[PDB]
Amino acid sequence: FGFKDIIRAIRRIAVPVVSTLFPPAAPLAHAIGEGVDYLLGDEAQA
Repeated sequence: FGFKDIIRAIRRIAVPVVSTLFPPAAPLAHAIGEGVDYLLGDEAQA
């Protein structure tokens, strides 16, 4: 172990950097966080 362990730490410390530096790792979550609502109904629950 060692390198893969440091890489894991980097993968956990760069989580925010990756989401902000990688253009694909951000808007896609949007389609899953809001796209589902858009298809389910943006009227929330009432």
